[PDB]
Amino acid sequence: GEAPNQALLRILKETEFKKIKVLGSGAFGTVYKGLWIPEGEKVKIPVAIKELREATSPKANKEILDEAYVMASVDNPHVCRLLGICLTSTVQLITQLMPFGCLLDYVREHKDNIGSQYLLNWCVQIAKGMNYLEDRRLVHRDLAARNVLVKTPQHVKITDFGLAKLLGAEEKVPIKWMALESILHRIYTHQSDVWSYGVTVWELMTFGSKPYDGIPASEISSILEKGERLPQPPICTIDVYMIMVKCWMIDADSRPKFRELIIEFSKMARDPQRYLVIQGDERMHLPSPLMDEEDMDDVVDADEYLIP
Ligand SMILES: */C=C\C(=O)Nc1ccc2ncnc(Nc3cccc(Br)c3)c2c1
Repeated sequence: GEAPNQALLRILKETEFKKIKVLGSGAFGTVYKGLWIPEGEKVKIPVAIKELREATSPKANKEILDEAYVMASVDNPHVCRLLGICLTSTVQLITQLMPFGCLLDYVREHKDNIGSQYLLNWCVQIAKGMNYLEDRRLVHRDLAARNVLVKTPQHVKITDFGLAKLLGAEEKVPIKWMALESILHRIYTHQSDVWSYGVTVWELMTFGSKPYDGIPASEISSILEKGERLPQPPICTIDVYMIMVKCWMIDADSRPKFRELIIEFSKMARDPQRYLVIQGDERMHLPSPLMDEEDMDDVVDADEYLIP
């Protein structure tokens, strides 16, 4: 808002990233897994390297550098921070590797081993991450499942600050995750993130279905105006769905608050089988920390790699 933002933006040398492999791409960008050895430290940090696609048309470097600016400003266990950037031809953004990828791809992949505890915790974790953003007064503007990453099955962080901005501040478009006032009057606010949260939750609750599958984005705003919302997912009690529905209220101040959402989901997560009904959800076991590659006795996660 008006407090000096004294985040350190750290510059990293091409020579500090041993090993490299492609992890994802889509002309929207390219993301690589790799290793980073801070020079003069005996630590090997597993990182992802993002090198936005658009050749170099400065119009790009402008859109990647804003991202880093945001990603360098956050510090919370449920938000991904920027580790540093590397300058070379185009700009590379470097951050902690989330070894299990996007939460969206994860639910799709594990739709049969995902327990109620896991889903509801994720909801608590995301709300936490998002409430943090709200405190730093950031409006994420693109909260979705595709934009939550998995460090371990029990720890998610929010990412992708391409479109993030300050509440008040002036300035693809994902329609199916957008609040009504955001499709009509391009009003964005913490409360519109709430709506998208609602949608993210619906994605998890449906193990990664596509919102309004049939419908094309061109006539979403029309539908929502009529009062139609996403259906209630099969595993969802009315209690859980009712919270989803509350996020999708025309009157934005009537919508829950990430701080409220943390509490409500937190409550539920003490009795997960009472709020989510999942076929044979009991001894639902999930993998855990991390392995691979040659020498790795010096491997340190980003979360333990701190610098003054
Ligand atoms: C599901 C696609 C995806 O996002 N994969 C993925 C896996 C791990 C990972 N780790 C760290 N960062 C990202 N994405 C990312 C987004 C913005 C900036 C940066 Br440096 C990285 C991923 C993505």
